[PDB]
Amino acid sequence: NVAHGLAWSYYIGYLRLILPELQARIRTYNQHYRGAVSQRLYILLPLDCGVPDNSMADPNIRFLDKLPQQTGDHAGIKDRVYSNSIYELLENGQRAGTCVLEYATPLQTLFAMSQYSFSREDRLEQAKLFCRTLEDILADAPESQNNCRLIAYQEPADDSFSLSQEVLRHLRQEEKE
Amino acid sequence: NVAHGLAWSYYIGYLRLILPELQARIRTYNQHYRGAVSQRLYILLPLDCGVPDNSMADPNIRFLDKLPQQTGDHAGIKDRVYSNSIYELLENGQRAGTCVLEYATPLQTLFAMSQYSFSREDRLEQAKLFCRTLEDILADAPESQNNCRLIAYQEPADDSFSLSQEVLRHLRQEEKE
Ligand SMILES: COc1cc2[se]c(C(=O)CCC(=O)O)cc2cc1OCCCOc1cc2cc(C(=O)CCC(=O)O)[se]c2cc1OC
Repeated sequence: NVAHGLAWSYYIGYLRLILPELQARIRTYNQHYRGAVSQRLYILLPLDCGVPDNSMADPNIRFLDKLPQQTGDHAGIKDRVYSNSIYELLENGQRAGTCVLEYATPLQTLFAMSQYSFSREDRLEQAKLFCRTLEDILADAPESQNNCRLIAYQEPADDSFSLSQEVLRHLRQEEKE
Repeated sequence: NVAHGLAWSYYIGYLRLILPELQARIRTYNQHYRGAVSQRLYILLPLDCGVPDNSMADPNIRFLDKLPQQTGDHAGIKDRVYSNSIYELLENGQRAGTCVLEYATPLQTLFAMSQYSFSREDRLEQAKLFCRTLEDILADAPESQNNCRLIAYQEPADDSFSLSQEVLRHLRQEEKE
């Protein structure tokens, strides 16, 4: 599968290097800036493989601040910085949650291969495989340990579903556990 | 192929976003720091799929400075910084060249899938496919325009081949053209 290898390498290429030190960067911010970060990387997995080159497309999901940068030497890039963004989530207009939110960038490729002049059905199937594979990796992975959540979703249409309520729901079971 | 999709997404995920503005960042450095950058991203493609989590493994390939950082909003990461490193290349002990050098990170996954308890033969075949595919993309790509070189190589052994001479050779045809 293309999606099988896109999921492995997203783990070996990004997650296995940022998740180990993610929660420590979160504590650093939460000390110097109940409206706090959920100590976990919430990966938006748009099943439509629609990832933006710009999360504000769904209101109530608003950017707040950037997480302290992690610099690590990688593949010849000295102090390769790993940047991550913290977003506020709003319910009824008020801040009901703050978390580190970002799209799975590999799903973007499944899109370009299906955006037409693969099939839109193959995209759904392989996006699902990517989610199912990456979730199985992150289950057996030793670096993924109460630090990552895979938010798979599919807005049937723009005038439709509230990701804010979808991600906030995950934020509540966090606090409940 | 896994390597077919690893090459596409390395393009759609990194190259197509950094190569457009790469040469401009190079001019900025070359103005404020004949021993200058070759205006192109030289991607080391270790056919052994051996990419380091640390290029100084081969002497005469030495780090000099970091390229001015490119900040761009990507997949929810605000000001996602794209960092790239400039390396000096030495011949007979003197600086014969300076260039932006970095390993292809996707080859690292082909390694973990072949590092054993895939096959080491499948790794060579798929590393080759990754190189051949990524070179065909970067040929038809509009963002890859006298800005990228794919340095495929295979050191038969440690006590062996000088990448310095291999990359410098590419640096000379640059100056010769
Ligand atoms: C190596 O395999 C991955 C490696 C990585 Se790194 C990374 C992020 O940082 C998240 C934000 C972003 O993607 O920009 C995602 C990711 C996803 C991966 O998927 C497997 C398919 C390979 O194709 C991709 C290659 C790259 C390489 C990038 C770099 O920077 C060079 C240095 C380095 O790899 O560290 Se980015 C990228 C996105 C690719 O396909 C989406």
